[PDB]
Amino acid sequence: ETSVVIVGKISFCPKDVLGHGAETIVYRGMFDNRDVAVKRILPECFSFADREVQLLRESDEHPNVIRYFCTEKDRQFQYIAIELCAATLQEYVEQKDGLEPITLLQQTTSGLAHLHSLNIVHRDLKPHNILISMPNAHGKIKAMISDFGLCKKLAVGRHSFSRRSGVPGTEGWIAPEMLSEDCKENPTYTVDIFSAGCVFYYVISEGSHPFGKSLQRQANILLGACSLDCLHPEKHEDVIARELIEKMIAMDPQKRPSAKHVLKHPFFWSLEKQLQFFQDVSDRIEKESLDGPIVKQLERGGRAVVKMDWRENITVPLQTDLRKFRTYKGGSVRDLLRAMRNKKHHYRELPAEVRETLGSLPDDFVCYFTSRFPHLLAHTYRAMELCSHERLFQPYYFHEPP
Amino acid sequence: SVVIVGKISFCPKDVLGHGAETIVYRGMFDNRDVAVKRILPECFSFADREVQLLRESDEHPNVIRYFCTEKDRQFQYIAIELCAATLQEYVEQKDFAHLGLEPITLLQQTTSGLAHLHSLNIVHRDLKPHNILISMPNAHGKIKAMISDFGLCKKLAVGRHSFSRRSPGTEGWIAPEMLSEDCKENPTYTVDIFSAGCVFYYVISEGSHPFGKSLQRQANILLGACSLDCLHPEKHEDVIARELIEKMIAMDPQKRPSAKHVLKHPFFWSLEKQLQFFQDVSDRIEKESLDGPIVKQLERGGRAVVKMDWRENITVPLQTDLRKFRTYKGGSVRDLLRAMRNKKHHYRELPAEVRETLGSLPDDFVCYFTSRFPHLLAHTYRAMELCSHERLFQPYYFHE
Ligand SMILES: Nc1ncnc2c(C(=O)Nc3c(Cl)ccc(NS(=O)(=O)N4CCCC4)c3F)cccc12
Ligand code: NA
Ligand code: NA
Repeated sequence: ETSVVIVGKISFCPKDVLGHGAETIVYRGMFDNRDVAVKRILPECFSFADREVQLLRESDEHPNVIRYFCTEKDRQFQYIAIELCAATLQEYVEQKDGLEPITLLQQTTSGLAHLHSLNIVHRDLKPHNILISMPNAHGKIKAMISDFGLCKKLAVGRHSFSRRSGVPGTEGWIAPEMLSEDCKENPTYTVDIFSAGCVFYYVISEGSHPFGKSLQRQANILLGACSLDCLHPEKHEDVIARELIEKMIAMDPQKRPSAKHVLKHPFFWSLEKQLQFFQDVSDRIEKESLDGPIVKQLERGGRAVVKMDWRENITVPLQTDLRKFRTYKGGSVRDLLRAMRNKKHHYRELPAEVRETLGSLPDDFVCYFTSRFPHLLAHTYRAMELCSHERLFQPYYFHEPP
Repeated sequence: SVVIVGKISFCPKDVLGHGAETIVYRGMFDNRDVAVKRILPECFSFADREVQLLRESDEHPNVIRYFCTEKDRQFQYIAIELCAATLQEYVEQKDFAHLGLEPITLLQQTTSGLAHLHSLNIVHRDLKPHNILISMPNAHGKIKAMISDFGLCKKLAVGRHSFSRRSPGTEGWIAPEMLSEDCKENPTYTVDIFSAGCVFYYVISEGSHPFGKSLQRQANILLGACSLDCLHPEKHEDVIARELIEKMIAMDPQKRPSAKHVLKHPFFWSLEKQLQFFQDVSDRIEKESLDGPIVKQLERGGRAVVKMDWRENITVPLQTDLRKFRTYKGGSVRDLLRAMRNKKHHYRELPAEVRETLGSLPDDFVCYFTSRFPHLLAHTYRAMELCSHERLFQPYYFHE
């Protein structure tokens, strides 16, 4: 048989190497009949390891933060046992190897939101540090934040920390305020949002980084020289994702959304929720004045969203079906929405050929319109910040708690 | 003193409770505060069961967390998460610190833990208030409910739905089919639903049990002699809860709903979602014929639900604002719903005193109608089972 090391409850074969984690090798192993990854730590890092561990313990469990099982000390080494995972997000993306990209980012973000709410800033969020679970008994996989080596629990009352309190991060993923010549403001929770923002693009672009190839990454970060050109400019899903990512990687940290703010963004909406947003908007503006601020804002830049005449950009059965009220102005955002609402509401009553083009409510119906009008949701989400304070629109927008 | 085994440590003075005639100490594991369960050689087979099954199912937030087992010369030790109290203390201890955990949410969490166990083919067999634990507060002062005590659990093999009634534990909360050899059907997952059903009634009645006081409980369960008399039959919230609980404690196991089905019941709906259900229903049936099977089902026994004429049982300002629509029939369930749909939609346009009588959307608005018409939801839910398969009605009903 091959070699096996046993240190109390922890056991592993040194041939079964899984990778590394900053610096210390990581082996596949066993603990309490659970499959676990096992990290061996040298004497010089004992002090650091214990501070990572305590922080992991003294911080509530969350499904998207990595489960810590046990540590066993030894005359030569220290041993940290955690959840065995299938891969890093890096390996997932690099190797192109069921699991939805958006759901992965959502789970990563919830893990981040959870840490921030415990006044923990991660400081080293990157594809290597986000682990992807083994499938559970029902086949389901999830993303999980790991590697708490640069973490900082900020004291109660503090909302920031010093740039120079440790290592700044991993070159390529470090927010500009950590390394810029002038420290105009101390870093806060928004360092992780910048990193997260870069991670998002990495996943969506299937391997690219907003600030370019590895060699010049950090220098471009300081210059603000990003390019999000893996995102199609006339594609709904990419338009939406560009809108979010741009804010997440903004040079001014105060302009970056909080982790909870990011989770409210249309990027993460189901198709049903998108359709429901369009309905609520339509209903809300049904008896609104064409010269009042809401419709002015909704029609500002509207010709481009509509593509001049929206009745020319739909399938023929719908063109035919929309010859009933000629009050639907083909160059109106309002009326386009108004028409969507009408054909969602009266869907059951519509001709069989018309229902065939649109597709079934809610998924295929909404995609019919978002596929054909790629700026419609992004434009409508922005304009209708005017009504964000209203009860109806509170699920779609983010507000700091009372 | 202080005892130490391997990684487990505890002071034997700090006793939290007792068990299989087993002791539970407050203690320590891997620098965590934990509960330490000490078990005798007699109950090692059932210590191995708990441990194995907690390792399979403790990822769920409402299942108790399992940390470590240490075997000894005389004893065995299981370290699990330390909890504040049991459900029994939460219900019966006077002026208990609820700490934001509402009854309905407690039961939703309990049931969600149960649905998790069932999806792993694990049947609990001993669910009762003593082993539904209330957590320690988290960093934001939130507490939660958790399932525990997995000694009597059972893992069924794949495509085994049923298990043999073995000779359990303590009486009071056990389904009839698990005790009486008189029953034709061997027990299944629905034994836990029965127990859950008694637990529901216990929580919302604030101490009472559908089959009576301790002495007569298990005898009443065999006889099928329940009483749900703490649920008032003309209060909305109690009519909804009664419909659910009657099904959960049914004498025929097959009639009891599964845990996922329970979680879909109106009992657990927000005020917003109840309103949304009324809106969807009204929209669904707007252009249905009055002689069709859906409206026929909706109007079957409708005069009682509407209190003969719903116009005579609403506030005066709403009466006036509805006189506009001449076609609304006072004896019609459909038109009551169409009236609710209409005024939700046109709410912001409505007159000041009509808005003021209805109350704000969605919560006060929906309660206006449910308070005055306590069978409306329960009736409409039952009736619109006809459209349960349709996509629109996916959030409201359960599809296997
Ligand atoms: N396929 C993989 N599965 C699991 N792990 C992997 C790793 C890894 O690095 N694992 C790992 C381990 Cl074994 C132990 C500690 C930490 N550090 S920690 O900060 O999470 N931490 C210390 C306080 C308690 C938690 C760690 F990140 C790297 C590559 C692949 C995998
Ligand atoms: Na976890
Ligand atoms: Na748990």
